Amino acid sequence: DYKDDDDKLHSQANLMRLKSDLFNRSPMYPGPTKDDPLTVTLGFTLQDIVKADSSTNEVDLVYYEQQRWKLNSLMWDPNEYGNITDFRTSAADIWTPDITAYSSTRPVQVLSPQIAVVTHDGSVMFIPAQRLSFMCDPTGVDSEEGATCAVKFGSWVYSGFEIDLKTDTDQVDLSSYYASSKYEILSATQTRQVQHYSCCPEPYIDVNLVVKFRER
Amino acid sequence: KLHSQANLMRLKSDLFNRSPMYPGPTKDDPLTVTLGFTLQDIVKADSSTNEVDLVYYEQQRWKLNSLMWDPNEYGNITDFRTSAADIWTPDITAYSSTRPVQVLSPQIAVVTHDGSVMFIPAQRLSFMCDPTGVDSEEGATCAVKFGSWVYSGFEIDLKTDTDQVDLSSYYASSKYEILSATQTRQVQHYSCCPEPYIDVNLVVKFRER
Amino acid sequence: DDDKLHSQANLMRLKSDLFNRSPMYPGPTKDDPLTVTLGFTLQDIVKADSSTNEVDLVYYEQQRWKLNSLMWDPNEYGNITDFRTSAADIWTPDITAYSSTRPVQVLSPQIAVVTHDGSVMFIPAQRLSFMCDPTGVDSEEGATCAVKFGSWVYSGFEIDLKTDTDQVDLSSYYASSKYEILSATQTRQVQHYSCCPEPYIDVNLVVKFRERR
Amino acid sequence: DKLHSQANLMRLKSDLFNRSYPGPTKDDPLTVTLGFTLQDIVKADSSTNEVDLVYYEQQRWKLNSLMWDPNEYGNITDFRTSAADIWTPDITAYSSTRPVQVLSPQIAVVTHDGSVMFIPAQRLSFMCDPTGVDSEEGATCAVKFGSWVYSGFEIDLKTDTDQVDLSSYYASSKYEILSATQTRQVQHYSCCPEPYIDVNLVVKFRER
Amino acid sequence: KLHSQANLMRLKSDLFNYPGPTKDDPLTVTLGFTLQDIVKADSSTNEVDLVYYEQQRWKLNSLMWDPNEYGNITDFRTSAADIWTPDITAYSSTRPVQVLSPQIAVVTHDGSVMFIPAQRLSFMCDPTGVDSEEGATCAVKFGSWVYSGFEIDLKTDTDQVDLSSYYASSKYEILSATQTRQVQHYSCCPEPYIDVNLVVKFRERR
Ligand SMILES: *[C@@H]1O[C@H](CO)[C@@H](O[C@@H]2O[C@H](CO)[C@@H](O[C@@H]3O[C@H](CO)[C@@H](O)[C@H](O[C@H]4O[C@H](CO)[C@@H](O)[C@H](O)[C@@H]4O)[C@@H]3O)[C@H](O)[C@H]2NC(C)=O)[C@H](O)[C@H]1NC(C)=O
Ligand SMILES: CC1=NCCC[C@]12CCCCC21OCCO1
Ligand SMILES: CC1=NCCC[C@]12CCCCC21OCCO1
Ligand SMILES: CC1=NCCC[C@]12CCCCC21OCCO1
Ligand SMILES: CC1=NCCC[C@]12CCCCC21OCCO1
Ligand SMILES: CC1=NCCC[C@]12CCCCC21OCCO1
Ligand SMILES: *[C@@H]1O[C@H](CO)[C@@H](O)[C@H](O)[C@H]1NC(C)=O
Ligand SMILES: [Cl-]
Ligand SMILES: [Cl-]
Ligand SMILES: [Cl-]
Ligand SMILES: [Cl-]
Ligand SMILES: [Cl-]
Repeated sequence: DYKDDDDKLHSQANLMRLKSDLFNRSPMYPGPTKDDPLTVTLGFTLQDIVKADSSTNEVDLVYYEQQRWKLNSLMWDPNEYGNITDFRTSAADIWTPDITAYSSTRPVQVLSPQIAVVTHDGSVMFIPAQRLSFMCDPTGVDSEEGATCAVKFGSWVYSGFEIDLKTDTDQVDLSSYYASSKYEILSATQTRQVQHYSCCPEPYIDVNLVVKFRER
Repeated sequence: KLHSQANLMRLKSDLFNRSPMYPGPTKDDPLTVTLGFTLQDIVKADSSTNEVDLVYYEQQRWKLNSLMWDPNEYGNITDFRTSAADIWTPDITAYSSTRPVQVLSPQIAVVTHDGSVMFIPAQRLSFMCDPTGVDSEEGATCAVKFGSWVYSGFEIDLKTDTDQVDLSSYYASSKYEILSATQTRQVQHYSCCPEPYIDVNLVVKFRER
Repeated sequence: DDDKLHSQANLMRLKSDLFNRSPMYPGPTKDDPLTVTLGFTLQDIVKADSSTNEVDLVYYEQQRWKLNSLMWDPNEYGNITDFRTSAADIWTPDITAYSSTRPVQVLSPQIAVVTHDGSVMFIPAQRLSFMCDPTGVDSEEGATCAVKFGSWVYSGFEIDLKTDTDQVDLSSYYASSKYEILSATQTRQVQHYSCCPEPYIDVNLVVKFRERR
Repeated sequence: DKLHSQANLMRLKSDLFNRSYPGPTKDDPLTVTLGFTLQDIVKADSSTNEVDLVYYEQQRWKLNSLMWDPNEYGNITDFRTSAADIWTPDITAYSSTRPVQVLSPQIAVVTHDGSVMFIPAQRLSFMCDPTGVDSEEGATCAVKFGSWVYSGFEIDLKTDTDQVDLSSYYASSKYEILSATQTRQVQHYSCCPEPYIDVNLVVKFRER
Repeated sequence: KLHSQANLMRLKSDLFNYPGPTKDDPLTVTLGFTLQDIVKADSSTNEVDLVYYEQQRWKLNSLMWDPNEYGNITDFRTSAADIWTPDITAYSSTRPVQVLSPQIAVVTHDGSVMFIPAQRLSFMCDPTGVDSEEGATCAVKFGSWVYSGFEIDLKTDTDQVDLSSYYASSKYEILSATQTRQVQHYSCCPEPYIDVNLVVKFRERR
C-alpha cells in the first residue's frame, strides 16, 4: 500500500543521510597512529592452488581474505536512522588497511567487487578475492608429504605501534577448496608473527600463510 | 529531432539530478535481479591447471521505482541508453573465477519507463574446471556459481527467466561442442552467517568437437 | 604572428561554445536516429591459433557520423572549417565486435576530427582476437572466418550502419605477413536475435586467407 | 633564496597553465623534431612476424604560449612538468601489433623560449618478417612514425640526422644492428587530399 | 584518541596546501635495494626478471613541522599521490615495472620522506654462464629520467645490496650484488648525470 511505498522511500532517504553524515559531515579517517592504534583481524579461505611452476619457483593461489577492523568515526545509533544496523559501501568511500603479501612475484589480481560492509558499532568487513603469484619451490609436490610453501601478509607501511593483526583461528578455511584442483591441500595454517627487524626498533606484525599440498 | 533531443536530456537530468540517487538494496527495500547466460564459446580447457575459459554475454535485469517516468511527460520517450556509471548496478560475481573477468562490451545499459534496467555485459571468464573426460563421448562437466559478492538474500534475490542456457550464439566451429548448459537458482545457508545466500549455478557439459 | 593568437582564440571559443555551453549529446533516439558509416583497412593477420580457434587481426576502423549539435558557421569562428579533439570531448558510437574472445587493444590515439557541417571522423586502430577456426589455412582454398561489428546497445531504430564499399581496404595489408588475403568483404546486415525484439544492424567482416608460401 | 625559487617556479607554472592551447592548425602549424635511440631488439617472432624493439623517442617542438621572460621569474630558464600539464603530439607507429608499453616517466622539459623536449622510452611490437636474421646479411624491417590525426598542413616532422643513435644499443642483445636509419617521408594516401608526414625507422639486424 | 586524530588531520591539511627540485633548490635521493628473488632468466631474449624493494629517502623544508604544534606527532603515513616523489627509473628495462606494494610513504617532522616500492623488473641481461662456477653478471642503472645532477643528487648508504631477505629456494643464488653511485658527463649535455648501478652476479642452484 502507500504506507509500504512511503516506508521504502524513508529507508532510502535514511541510508543516504547516514552515508552523508559519515562521509560528507566527517572527514575521511587519516589512518591509525601510535596514539590511536588499530587491530585488523585476517582470515583466509583457500579456494584453489591453480599452478605450481618448478621452472620459476612461483605458485598461484586463489583465496578470499577476510579483513575486519573497528573505527569510532564509523559508529551510529540505529534509532537515529530508521533502525539501519549496517550498509554496503564502495571500498573507495572508507579507509582500508594496506595488507600486502611480502613475497609476491606479480601484482595481486582482484577477483571480487571493491565493496565493504559497515556495521553500526563501527566494524568494517571487507572480503577481497585474489589471485596471487608468490615465491614457492614446488619440489616434492609429486610426493606423499607434498611441497610446503609460506607467504607473510601484513601492513607495508605501518609497524605494530599503529597496526596490529589478529586471527580468529590458525586454521585456513578449506571448506570452499576446489575438490578437482590439480593439487590437494594436506594442511593450511595462518599464524600471527611479531618480528623485530634490524632496520627499525618498532616490532612488525604479519600473518604467515603456510600451505602443504601435493598433486592429486 | 531537436525537441526529441531536449526531451531525452531533460529526462536524464530529472532522473539523475532532480531525483535523489538510489543507494542500493536493503533488508527494508530488497531487489530481485534476473540473470541469464548466452554461451558464445569454450575457448580453452587447460588440463595442466584445471582452468577453463568461457566467452558469454550475461543478461542482468532489475526494476527501480526511482527510474520510472511517464512517457507522455517526455514526448513518448519509452526508453534510453545510459553509461552504467550513471546508475546503480548489481555486484554479480563468479564465485570460482581464477582471473579477473575481461569485459568485451561497452558499459552501457538500457532504462525503460517502468523503471526496469537491462545490462548485457559480454565477458571472458577463467574458472576452476577439471576438463578430464573432454576427449570422451561422455565429455566433461564443470559448474560456476554467480551471485552478489556483498548482498545476502535479504537485500538481493536472484531469478532466471529459464533454466536453459541460450546456445543460439554458440560458435559452430568451437574446439568444444556443448552437450548441455543449465542456469539454476540455488539457496544456501553458510556456517558463518544465519541469513540465506542466493546464486545461479551455471553447469556446462562439453567435449572436443 | 598576432593573427596566430586570434586563430587560437577562435578555436578555443568554438570548442567552448560547442562543449562548455551545451549539454553533451545524449546519443541517438527512435525519433532522431543516426547512420554511422564504417570501413575496415586490414593491416595484418598476426596469429591463427588452431588450439583455441582464435585469430588475431590488426586493422584500423574508420567511423563517420554527423550531429546537428556539432554544426557551426565558419564565418563566426575566423573561418575554422574543422578541428581535432579528444574522443572524451564528444559522443562516439559503441561499435563492438560480436564474437571477440579478448578486449580489443587500442593502437592509436583517442582523437577525432570534427568538421563545421557537424560530421565526425574517428579511426581507431585495433588488435582483435575473435572466434575463427583456421582449418585449411595451409591449403590452396585457405580458411574463411567472419566477425560482425555493430552497436552493442542500440537497435536499427536508433543506430543504422552503412559502408561506402563492400570491399575491405587491403592497400595497407602487410606484404610480409605469415598470411596472405584471398578476399576481405564488409557487408551491412539487418538481423533479429533471441535477446531483443527490435532488429539490429551490423557490418559482417568476412576474411579468406592462407599461409604465405 | 630557495623559498623564493620555489615561489617563482610555482607562479610561472600557475601563469603558464592556470592563466592562459588547442593543438596545431593550418594557420598555426607545428614542426616536431623526432630522433630515435635504439636500446635493444628484444625478440623476433618468426611464427607471427612480430619484432619487439626497446628505444627512447626524442620529441621537440616550440610553442609561443609556453615562452616567458626569465628576469620576470627569478631567472628560471627551464622547468620539468608532468606531460599531462601540456599539449603533446600524437606521434604513432603505423604498424604496431600491440599497444606501446611506456618505460619512462611522462615528464617533459619546458624552456623559456617555449621549446619542449619529451623523451618517452617505449617497448614496441611491430610487423616484421625476420627471415634472414640467422645469415651474414641479416633481416631488414621498417616502421613509420607520424601523427595519427594531423596531416602535413598542421604537423610537419623533421629529424636532426637520418642516423638512429646506436651509442646506447645493448652490447649483449640477441641481435646485433647492421644499420638503423630514420628518414622523413611525405606520403599521399587514396583516403585523403592532404599530404601526411612520417619518419621511417629502418633497422637491419642479425643474430649475434 | 579523538584529539590525536584531529591533530593529524590538521597537520595534513596545513602541509598539503611542491614543484620538484631546481638548480637553486636541489634535492638528494638516497637509494637502497633489497633483492628478494631472481624469478627467471630468458636466454632466448636476454631478459632477466628481478623482484626487490627499492628504499627511497629525500628531505623537503616544505614537509617540516614542529611536533609540539601537533600533539607530539613525529610522523605520518600518506598516499604517494599527496606528495612529490622522484622519477627514479631503470635505464634498461624491457617491460613496465610491476608495483607489488601500496603507493604509501612515511613523512617525518624533519621533512624526510621514506618510500619503499616493491617491484618486479624485466631488464636487459645475458644469463650465459649462469650454469657455470663463475655464474653470470648483469647490471642495470637507476636514476632520474628528466633531472640532472644539478637538480637531483643520488647516493647509497652502502654499496652492498641487502641480501638478508633473498628467497632461500630461488632458482638462482646470488654470488654478489652491489649498488654504486656513478657520475657520467654525456656528450649531449654539459651537466653531470647521476645513477646507481645495480650489479648482480648469480648462478643456478646445484
Ligand atoms: C504519445 O502516446 C499517446 C498515447 O498513445 C498519444 O496520445 C493519443 O493520441 C492519439 C492520436 O491523437 C489519440 O487517438 C484518438 O483517440 C480518440 C478517442 O479518444 C479518437 O476519436 C481519435 O480518432 C479520430 O482521429 C484520428 C486521427 O487522430 C482519425 O484517424 C480517426 O478517424 C478519428 O477522426 C484518435 O484515434 C489518443 O486518444 C491519445 N491517447 C491518449 C491517452 O491521450 C500521443 O499522441 C503520442 N505522442 C505524443 C507526442 O505524446
Ligand atoms: C613490511 C615491510 N615494509 C617495507 C619494507 C619491507 C617489509 C616487508 C619485508 C620485511 C621488511 C619489512 O620492512 C619493515 C618490516 O618488514
Ligand atoms: C558471495 C560471497 N561473498 C563473500 C565471501 C564468499 C562468498 C562466495 C563464496 C562462498 C561463500 C560466500 O560468502 C557468503 C555467500 O557466499
Ligand atoms: C550486439 C549485441 N548486443 C547485446 C547482446 C549481444 C548482441 C551481439 C551478439 C548477438 C546478439 C546481439 O544482441 C542484439 C544484437 O546482437
Ligand atoms: C596517419 C594515419 N591516420 C589515420 C589512419 C591511418 C593513417 C596512416 C596509414 C595510412 C592512412 C592514414 O590515415 C590518414 C592518412 O594516413
Ligand atoms: C636519464 C635519461 N633521460 C632521457 C634519455 C635517456 C637517459 C637515460 C639513458 C642514458 C641517457 C640519458 O639521457 C641523458 C642522460 O641519461
Ligand atoms: C573568411 O573567408 C571569407 C571568404 O573568403 C571572407 O569574406 C571572410 O572575411 C573570412 N574571414 C572571416 C572572419 O569570416
Ligand atoms: Cl573510514
Ligand atoms: Cl540507479
Ligand atoms: Cl558530441
Ligand atoms: Cl601546452
Ligand atoms: Cl611534497
